[PDB]
Amino acid sequence: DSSPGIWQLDCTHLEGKVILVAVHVASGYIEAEVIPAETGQETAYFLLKLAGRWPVKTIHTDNGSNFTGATVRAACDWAGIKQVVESMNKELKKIIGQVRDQAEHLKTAVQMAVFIHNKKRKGGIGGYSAGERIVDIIATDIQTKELQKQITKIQNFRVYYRDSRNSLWKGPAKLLWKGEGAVVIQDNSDIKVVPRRKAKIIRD
Amino acid sequence: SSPGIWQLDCTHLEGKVILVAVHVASGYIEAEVIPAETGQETAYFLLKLAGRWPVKTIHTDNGSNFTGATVRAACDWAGIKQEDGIPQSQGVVESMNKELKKIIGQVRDQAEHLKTAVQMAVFIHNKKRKGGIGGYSAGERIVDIIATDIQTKELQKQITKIQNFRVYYRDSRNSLWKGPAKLLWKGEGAVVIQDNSDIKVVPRRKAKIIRD
Ligand SMILES: C[C@@H](CCC(=O)NCCC[N+](C)(C)CCCS(=O)(=O)[O-])[C@H]1CC[C@@H]2[C@H]3[C@H](O)C[C@@H]4C[C@H](O)CC[C@]4(C)[C@@H]3C[C@H](O)[C@@]21C
Repeated sequence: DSSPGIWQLDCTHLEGKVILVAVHVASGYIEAEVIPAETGQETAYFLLKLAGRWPVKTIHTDNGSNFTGATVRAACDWAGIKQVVESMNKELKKIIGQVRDQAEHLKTAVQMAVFIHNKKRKGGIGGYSAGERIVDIIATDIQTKELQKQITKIQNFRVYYRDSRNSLWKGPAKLLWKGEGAVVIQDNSDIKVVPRRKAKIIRD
Repeated sequence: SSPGIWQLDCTHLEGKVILVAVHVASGYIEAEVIPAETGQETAYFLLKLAGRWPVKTIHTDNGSNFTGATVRAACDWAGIKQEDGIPQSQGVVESMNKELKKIIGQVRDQAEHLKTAVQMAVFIHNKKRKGGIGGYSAGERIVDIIATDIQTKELQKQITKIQNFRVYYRDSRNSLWKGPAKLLWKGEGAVVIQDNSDIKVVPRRKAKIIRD
């Protein structure tokens, strides 16, 4: 659905062979390989590795049998992988050939071409390289989730509160912050600040 | 550079061998079932490791495999370095080999091959956290470690460079020489220095920057 870890897997052909291609959208970072059988199993293995290395929460597919098949679905279920790559594919070849005369198999040409596109910076004015943007982007996503869990954990404590010794206790609202003699709670759509005395907390 | 150190080791399980790359700093493993234990697969597995991640230094376990010639012939293509051999750093990668094994054995009856179980272990170890709400995982620690660097080095390099220049000053309206402060900025009319917990802006006539 919608999760930062979005990738676009696709099959490209060359050398009477097929290269499974993975591309991290937000990043621009790639990671390809030459898969023997373009079956729904070779693609799936390709995910098991990737998913164990980078955080892959969701992927896209170009209908291909080796994609929509339930052969993949198995892994995607195991790893929790809910289920412009075009522009990159060409770029992949743009480099695979130039190096062709420096390696053995095509596979090596394929990887060397990757290594060249990832480290490949964006000029020189503060521009990073896909290998860097991906790491940055994910590093911040980890930090964002961190604060999220941090907030939901604190929400776990519920509060009842009131006003005068003549008012009524309301709630259970969710605790937001606690300090300086007061409690800050979110009653629903309101962020309220109540005196510690006019409040009662309980672990849910 | 701890953010570029990788230890590579080959282990054998119920049949053949497998390559196991470990990012020392985070614990981030990355094993692959290589057919033979030759420096032909090694140089390759290392070629892919370096394209996806930033590899600077390698720490092999001196087995013919990683000592090959067409192995070190690849590192130069990239930018890998290598260092001397050997209870604190040792098991960092071996206490991983059996850690990978202990895991492979729990998903073996679930995988239809060895690789599938090995990866499943790579995946499991890397996503495995260190608690409930707090402790990080190896897959995370590695992005954090690699990311803080990308956005810290070419800015920490400057500070260090300029602070390697010591300075002596005497605060205006007084003639006792304080120093050595560390230099932060040099202008034609004044200097900015960090003494200890102070950042002082000193005129040029009251400072003496030291050559090296
Ligand atoms: C996610 C939280 C962090 C809250 C936190 O962690 N607070 C202490 C909880 C301690 N405990 C749960 C352990 C108590 C359990 C007691 S029990 O008896 O229930 O066991 C953040 C994000 C939104 C909040 C800030 C507001 O937007 C802005 C506001 C401006 C002020 O000028 C000072 C900061 C203040 C009050 C905010 C406080 C705090 O930064 C909040 C709730």
